[PDB]
Amino acid sequence: SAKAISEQTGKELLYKFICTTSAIQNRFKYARVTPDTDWARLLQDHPWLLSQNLVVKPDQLIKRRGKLGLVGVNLTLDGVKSWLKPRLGQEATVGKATGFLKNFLIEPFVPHSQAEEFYVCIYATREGDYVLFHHEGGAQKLLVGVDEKLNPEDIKKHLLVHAPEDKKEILASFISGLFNFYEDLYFTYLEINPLVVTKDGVYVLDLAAKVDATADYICKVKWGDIEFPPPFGREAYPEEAYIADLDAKSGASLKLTLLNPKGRIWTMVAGGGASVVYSDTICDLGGVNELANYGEYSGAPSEQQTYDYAKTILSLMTREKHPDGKILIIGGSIANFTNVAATFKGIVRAIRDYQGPLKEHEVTIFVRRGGPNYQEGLRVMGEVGKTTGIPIHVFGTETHMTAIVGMALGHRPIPNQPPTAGKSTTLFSRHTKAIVWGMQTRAVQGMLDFDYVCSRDEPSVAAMVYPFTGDHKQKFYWGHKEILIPVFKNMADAMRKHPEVDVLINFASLRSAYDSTMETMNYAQIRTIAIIAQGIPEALTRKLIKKADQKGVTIIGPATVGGIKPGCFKIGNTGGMLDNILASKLYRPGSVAYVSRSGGMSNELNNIISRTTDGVYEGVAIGGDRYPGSTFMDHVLRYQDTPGVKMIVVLGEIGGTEEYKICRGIKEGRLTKPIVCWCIGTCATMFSSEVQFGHAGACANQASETAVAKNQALKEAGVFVPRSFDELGEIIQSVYEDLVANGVIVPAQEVPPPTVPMDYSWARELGLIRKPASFMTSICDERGQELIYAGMPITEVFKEEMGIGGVLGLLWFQKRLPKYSCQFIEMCLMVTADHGPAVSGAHNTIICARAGKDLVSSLTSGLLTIGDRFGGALDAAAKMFSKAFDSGIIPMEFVNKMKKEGKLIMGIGHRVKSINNPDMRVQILKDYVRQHFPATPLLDYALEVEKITTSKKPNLILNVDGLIGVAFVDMLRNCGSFTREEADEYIDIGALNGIFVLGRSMGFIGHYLDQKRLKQGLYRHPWDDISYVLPEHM
Amino acid sequence: DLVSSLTSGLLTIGDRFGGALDAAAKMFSKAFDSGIIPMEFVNKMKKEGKLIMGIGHRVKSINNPDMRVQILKDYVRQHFPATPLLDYALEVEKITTSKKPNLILNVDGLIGVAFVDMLRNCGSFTREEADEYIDIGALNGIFVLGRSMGFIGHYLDQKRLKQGLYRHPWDDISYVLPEHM
Amino acid sequence: WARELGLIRKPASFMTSICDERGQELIYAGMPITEVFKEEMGIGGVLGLLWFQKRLPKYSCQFIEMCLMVTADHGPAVSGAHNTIICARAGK
Ligand SMILES: CC(C)(COP(=O)(O)OP(=O)(O)OC[C@H]1O[C@@H](n2cnc3c(N)ncnc32)[C@H](O)[C@@H]1OP(=O)(O)O)[C@@H](O)C(=O)NCCC(=O)NCCS
Ligand SMILES: CC(C)(COP(=O)(O)OP(=O)(O)OC[C@H]1O[C@@H](n2cnc3c(N)ncnc32)[C@H](O)[C@@H]1OP(=O)(O)O)[C@@H](O)C(=O)NCCC(=O)NCCS
Ligand SMILES: Nc1ncnc2c1ncn2[C@@H]1O[C@H](COP(=O)(O)OP(=O)(O)O)[C@@H](O)[C@H]1O
Ligand SMILES: O=C(O)C[C@](O)(CC(=O)OP(=O)(O)O)C(=O)O
Repeated sequence: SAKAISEQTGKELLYKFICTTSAIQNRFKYARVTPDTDWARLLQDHPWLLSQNLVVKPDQLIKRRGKLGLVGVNLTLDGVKSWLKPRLGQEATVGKATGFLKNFLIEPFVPHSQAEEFYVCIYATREGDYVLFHHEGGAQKLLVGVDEKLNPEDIKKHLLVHAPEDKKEILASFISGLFNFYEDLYFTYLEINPLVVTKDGVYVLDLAAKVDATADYICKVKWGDIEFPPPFGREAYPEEAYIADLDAKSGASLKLTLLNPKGRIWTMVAGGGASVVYSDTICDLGGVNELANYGEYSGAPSEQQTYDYAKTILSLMTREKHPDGKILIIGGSIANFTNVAATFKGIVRAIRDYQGPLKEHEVTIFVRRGGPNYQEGLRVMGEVGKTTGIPIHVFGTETHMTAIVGMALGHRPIPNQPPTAGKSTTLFSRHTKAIVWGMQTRAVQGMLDFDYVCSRDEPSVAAMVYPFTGDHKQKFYWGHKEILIPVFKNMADAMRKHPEVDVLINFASLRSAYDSTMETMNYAQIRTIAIIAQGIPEALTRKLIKKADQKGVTIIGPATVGGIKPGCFKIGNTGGMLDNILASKLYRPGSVAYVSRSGGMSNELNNIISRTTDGVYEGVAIGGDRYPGSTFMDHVLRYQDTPGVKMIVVLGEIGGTEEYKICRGIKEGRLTKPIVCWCIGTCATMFSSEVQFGHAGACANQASETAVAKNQALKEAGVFVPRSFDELGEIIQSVYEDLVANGVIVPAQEVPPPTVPMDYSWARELGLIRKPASFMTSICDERGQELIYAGMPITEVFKEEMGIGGVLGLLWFQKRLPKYSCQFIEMCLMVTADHGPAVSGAHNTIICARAGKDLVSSLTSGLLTIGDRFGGALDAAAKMFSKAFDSGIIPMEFVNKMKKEGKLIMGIGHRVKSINNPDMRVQILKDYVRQHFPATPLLDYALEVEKITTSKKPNLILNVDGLIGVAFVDMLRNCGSFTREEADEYIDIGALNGIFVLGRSMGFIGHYLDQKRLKQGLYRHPWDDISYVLPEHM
Repeated sequence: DLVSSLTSGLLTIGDRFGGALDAAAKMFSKAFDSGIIPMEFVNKMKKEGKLIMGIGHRVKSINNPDMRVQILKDYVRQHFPATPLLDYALEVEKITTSKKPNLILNVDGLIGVAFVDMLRNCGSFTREEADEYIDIGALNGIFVLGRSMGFIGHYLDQKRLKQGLYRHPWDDISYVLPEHM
Repeated sequence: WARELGLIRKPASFMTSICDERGQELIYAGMPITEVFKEEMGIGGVLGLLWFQKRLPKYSCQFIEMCLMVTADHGPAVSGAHNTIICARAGK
């Protein structure tokens, strides 16, 4: 996408980055004025306003300013002060468009003559860069190749035949320095007129330029935050730059151009060729002034990117009211790989967020869309119409594409019945094998679904290349049979192990497709390369075209879906899912072979040919870039030289002289087959100002490149050209019935294709099958916008200031516990955190840590010691004291009961701390429980048991194991969150086992991390500490 | 029992499950210590054929942020005195969201770069001490101690629901045994 | 019922090659369990079937069993046998 930059930006880019041994003069000598500028800011930032004479230029991408009376030559600062008074902020007219003057550029005047003025122009073509020169400014042509350098020896012989001898060396130092500046910053156009080179040096008086805006990832540092001004007649809007910010942050395309904010016809059309066709049809029926915007989205945007694109569009049309009302066209052709379900779910979400002001403006919405998962995309688009009250009319594949334009403008009625309903000739064959570059498993499965339905013997995909993983095998389907396709880290491993592969389908991104395509041209087996990425710079694409011309390799792309040859081979995602393959009967060859620019119209051309003709022989989308790898003529000629092709359908866009070649291909007699062509983009001439479309190559540099003039040229050469795109269907039909009458087309016998089983997830989503869920969970939901802990979102978990004990109640009990119950749980985890290395579990962690094991294994080896004799006294004492308290007996009888059973009371008895020397962990937790808990009946029972057992020995006190056991039970049945059978269940299933384990896991990890820091070696137990009592010989 | 059931799932934690906290902390600190700009770090890891650990979410991309990331990033900016590794990782995140919107800092990569930022910028640790704790696996223990809470909750859930013994279905298993070898 | 008569396809998330049990006989890497015992391979014979999926020769099978007897135990003082004894003495 070549975007024009201002004179100020290009001159600033020249002064910072040119490498000329001749001294460039008047560097940084520019002043920008606005209708909201201060003259004190000019005189303080730039001190040269009074020192020299001055000239003034309107910097709003205006050419021929010196002939329209907008240039003041040789005026003083005081002279240019009153010069801007009737002009800065007033109207103007350059051709047809009209606009204001918010920008003028003030530069010092140069005393020059007509013999001092030169003219340099460097512009890019497909074959290289043309460098121009004219001696009388106010010509010569040199072609520098794609991978060739413009050396200073070459300017003198060719570009300097009429230059004076005393000025040759200073221009050849400048022109060679200008072309390296042209190449480094990725300029596509660079015109300087006039170029005044006096004896003092080189003066750049004017500079009109266009840079390749897709090369922003290469030249981000050197450009800075470059701004692209709109053409004259249209202003810039902040919501236009919001969509342009979303475009540059992904491989998907998101374009928006606001033609008229007061227009009643708003478009949200999917596809950069579909939106052109919708804009042609709206402008065809007299809606040019009411066409509010041109905008497209393609490249499979996400639900969030489509929501951000839709909610920008919805916010633009709800700012001013219209008496007749406003129309939102949500259109598009049948998609190939764009998920219509995720696309429309973003649009439905945006409409529900904006249902208020769309009732105010009487917005009527017409929807026509097909593609992958389009049934529930159109389903939820029909639901949002009735629950919000917005009149939304939904149509699909069966409806014609631009039918809804006539329904919206009031030209055709509403069909209320069908809603909810060295290049080679043979590139592909039935033995064609491909290597797919990247993880596109759905795209590869679409190819293998195509092959089995086309009754192929072998799958198209032989290998896949993904550089970010090791060599493995990916499981796919050969119909109902599971096969494995090998994945390779390196391309050289894939090409060596698969010598039969002749096609590469390159699914690399825009910043990685250049290096992948030049690497695969080092293998002579690959004859066809398909480049899917859109956004590759035009300078890098020309190097792909140049090396493919040397190696004799066909390139389909860039910015294509690929192509389809029914019965033999399809490229990637072309033709959509298998629902669209069988609907369009793309499993058997027909008679039409078509070529097209966009991949969105190729799936529409699949539908148009299928309903009017016996089928498609071979479809190719060449891509929407400025320089495609293979053009229209490279394929229309392969189609002529193919016996299976009977008629050809060509679909082009505005821009380029490629569709002219067909006329000079037909007039010479090379093409003898009936050709039905149509060039889209007839509304750009009928617009006010120049509009650059979603395609990079959809720019009309000349009046010859316009789609109206190209359609007139093909009409003169005997090509069947309809009046518009909606009349393409019966012109293709009327040619087809003409060749059946002549008998050169005979329709074949229809054979039913081999059907495949339906996908499980696709059958489960729309409810034909039921499959039992083998798992049931209640503690955490993660398949949503937010992580949910037992019905509570993760932001509300942190907002309400619950801690680790708060989320422990959510994960383990699924309850909102009170803040004392949460804080008691955390205090239980700190007192059970560690108890030294001498205990049995901490011993086992240290041995496993000293044996060189990881954190997980060392934790585990000691954590598995926890059980009955180590760490079970919390759960044992809780079960012991609750059983005595529930089966209500006095504490004196409980002590006597357990004595006669020969069992010690669990949770009673310390080794050293007895009485008047209490356990401090017990005294911390007992003080908390008495102050904060509302009622502690089991604690008061256990303290009376403790009073009895300290009458026997002073040591027999409540442990920290028995305190936690009787107070955790007291926390469960006396906090209000739990019933009695619920609190008894959690003790029964082992919640207090988990309290010790989660607490003691902290100290065991700390014991692991301690032994790694101390760097302790492998432990062997001493032999003198082991008593060997082995048998004699048994 | 609780101990065996915790353990059988806790031992899955390692490199592919639960290792992205420790992997991203080692990954971003190595780039920041051997001082290179975040643009060069993204280009360095692309040519080595390795994805950046702690970068990239499945569903939450941009203008729909991860809420666990937004809770912890707001805490770290307000309370930490200096976060040089977080600011490095956020500039790496600015570059990777220019490629796909999904390539944001995970909750694995946020915790990894902010735990390192907590160690060397709280005053308790020296630089060789803070680098040792990351080297011996302190962030492995942070995931393991955290995820042990939910695994015990997953154990206690299945005991309450009284779920029977699980056998995997035979139709979900692809038997590719040899012929007679 | 829909999977049996072939209207849907659902991808198998697991792949195995060492044992087939969904038949009339248990199969160890293509070899039935009766032929395992008929041909007098031992524990080292079924180790070659389960771990390598191969018919190993009788010296290779018998060498595997001899490796398991010499690595069977090396006293209680080693680090692993220490940890087993601690966990056994803790009532596990
Ligand atoms: C070509 C296409 C399919 C693949 O691109 P994508 O899905 O956007 O991106 P990828 O999966 O290649 O990854 C994008 C980048 O993210 C990087 N990335 C992914 N995960 C990462 C991680 N965890 N850490 C760091 N980087 C990561 C990848 O390395 C890749 O880097 P690179 O672009 O510098 O090589 C996509 O661009 C597309 O859909 N294009 C539109 C198709 C089209 O133009 N058709 C038009 C005619 S119909
Ligand atoms: C006789 C003697 C050696 C043993 O008594 P002791 O050590 O005090 O107590 P014991 O170890 O028997 O245990 C005391 C009680 O605590 C109980 N007990 C111990 N652990 C317990 C636990 N975890 N839970 C509940 N009860 C427990 C025991 O069951 C015992 O109960 P009982 O007395 O009702 O049977 C001791 O009394 C003593 O030293 N006497 C002095 C010797 C003497 O008199 N000599 C004088 C002349 S030189
Ligand atoms: N820096 C300058 N110094 C002196 N004269 C200038 C300067 N810039 C432009 N002019 C005058 O403006 C006239 C036309 O300006 P320009 O914008 O270069 O071409 P046009 O407006 O015809 O496209 C020329 O005749 C030239 O004399
Ligand atoms: O969304 C759509 O219908 C078109 C598209 O997304 C991409 C596309 O073709 O854009 P283009 O027409 O500019 O080449 C697809 O899925 O093929």
